[PDB]
Amino acid sequence: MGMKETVSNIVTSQAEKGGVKHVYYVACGGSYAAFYPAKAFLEKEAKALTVGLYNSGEFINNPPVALGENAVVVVASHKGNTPETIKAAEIARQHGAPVIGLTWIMDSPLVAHCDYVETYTFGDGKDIAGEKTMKGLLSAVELLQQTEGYAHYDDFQDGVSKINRIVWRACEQVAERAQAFAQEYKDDKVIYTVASGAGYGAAYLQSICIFMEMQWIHSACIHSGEFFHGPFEITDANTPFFFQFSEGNTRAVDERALNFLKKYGRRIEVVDAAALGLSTIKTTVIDYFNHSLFNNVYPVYNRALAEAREY
Amino acid sequence: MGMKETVSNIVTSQAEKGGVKHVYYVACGGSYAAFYPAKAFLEKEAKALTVGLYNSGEFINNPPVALGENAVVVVASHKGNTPETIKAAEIARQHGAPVIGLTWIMDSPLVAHCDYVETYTFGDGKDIAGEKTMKGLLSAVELLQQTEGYAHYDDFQDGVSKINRIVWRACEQVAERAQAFAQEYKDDKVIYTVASGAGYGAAYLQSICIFMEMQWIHSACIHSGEFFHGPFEITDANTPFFFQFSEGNTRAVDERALNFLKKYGRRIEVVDAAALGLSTIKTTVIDYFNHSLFNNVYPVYNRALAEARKVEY
Repeated sequence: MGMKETVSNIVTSQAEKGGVKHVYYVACGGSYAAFYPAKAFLEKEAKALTVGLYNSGEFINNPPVALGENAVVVVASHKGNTPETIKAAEIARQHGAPVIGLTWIMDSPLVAHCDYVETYTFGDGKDIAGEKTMKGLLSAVELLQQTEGYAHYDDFQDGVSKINRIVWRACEQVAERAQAFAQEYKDDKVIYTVASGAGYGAAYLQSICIFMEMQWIHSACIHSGEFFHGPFEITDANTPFFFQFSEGNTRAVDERALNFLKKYGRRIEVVDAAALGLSTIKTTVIDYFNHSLFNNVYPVYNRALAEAREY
Repeated sequence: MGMKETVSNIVTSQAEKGGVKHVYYVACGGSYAAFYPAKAFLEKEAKALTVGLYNSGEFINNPPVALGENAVVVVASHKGNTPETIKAAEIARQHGAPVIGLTWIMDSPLVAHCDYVETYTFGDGKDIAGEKTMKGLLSAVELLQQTEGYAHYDDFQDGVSKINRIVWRACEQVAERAQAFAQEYKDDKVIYTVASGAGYGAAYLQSICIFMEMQWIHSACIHSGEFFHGPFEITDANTPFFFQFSEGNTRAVDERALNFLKKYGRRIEVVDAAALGLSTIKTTVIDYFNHSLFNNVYPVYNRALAEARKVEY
């Protein structure tokens, strides 16, 4: 089970040193946003663990004073060659913090600077239960479970047992809509994304994908809660919105934003976790599966778009 | 004095419950971004306080399990009427968490929902030492000092004593460059901002200001570090960059991004904390004063852009 033995080993080694009190997720690029679910998890669920999510550049230049024997550092680099991330592992080990590295390349330079190395599923026919985002999440779940206890551990593991099926079925479900979407937006140059909660990172990554396709302007990834507290992104540019409608504790925040956008007759492509079958996961843990769903369904849309025209 | 006393009272009141262990900053709009320095401060400096920064809507819909008698919740709403932020204070109090509210309007509805209230300076000619961003930072400084102790307390108070004169001087120093910036970019409907570190929220707010002026597309506020690990924002749009060059521990991260934008001849307006005299504040605390510098200098550039051509504080 992802991360369970690794975490066991760390909890054992650090007991003598006062135990694990601080968790740091450190990466760049796609690997940074892929750790947002783990951050959201520990913020919501923990009482005696701190969590920090850091860009590798910022961590190595300005490391927290809590970095030391009561910290664990989880670094991610897909190819295992990102220099700032490697330096982050080194600095952590120099401070006495056990390092877990997440990489797809098991003989990469990063591996020499980690205490533990974990890999994940990637590419063709990837099993979502073992993907990089889910291993990040499982590090947080196991760290909580093995230090303070986690009341919804079994429900979480239930979710892991269901998510691959949910995702691949959703990919088929949206295939046709994706073709239509592609025809409607093929001549747009800018598209905003919108999201909230533990899946927000997947909306950020989708903003990058849109920019990689259109190559015009990197536009905002808008937090659903922020529309009523700033200037509305409604101008004569007529920018459309790719709207991530979550399941779980922030669904109501999303629903309020969506209703607003509809009242102004905006062009909106909605991807809705409730319509794509996520709701079989228990409501105690479903927030944490939004990222894995959307991050794995958007490619169907992105591929259709492309045809119509650091992980 | 006020924030110090407010925090003393909370430490007295919560001692019997095990004391304060968790700090939450909760707000919307500009008040969310102005709390970024306080979040950065506790992440850098604390060993036994958690800190969480939340949008008010997210907080009231998904409050943390640690919200309880060992938590302090700091809320901010300039006009004291933001409904989600009011509900956040209310939810905090129901869980037994002391609430400190920051508002300019001392009889706003927020006030009735807080345990303690701190006001601040605001408007033309204000004393920067007492502005809302600074009161948010002092809440974190005092919470740390009065729980675990803070090794750079005196350096921090020294920086508070300097920040007003630095900003006033800087506002004058940039007057000329602001005029030429306005002329160079009056027809550019999209401009990226770039930043890192504890001042990042001031760059985000500057992104909002640019969009408010140009009203075309709300563009990315790019992190100086992430800049090298994504697709570079360099297209046939030829979008310029408004670059926040921080003082302190992330300056090297900014310098790397700047050197790269230069060595590709992009259009860049550089606003440099070190050129604007921030560095009389000690290296131990200077990170935390970037926001107050940039957030109070940018209006000069914005007023010039405006003359050459809603929002929650």
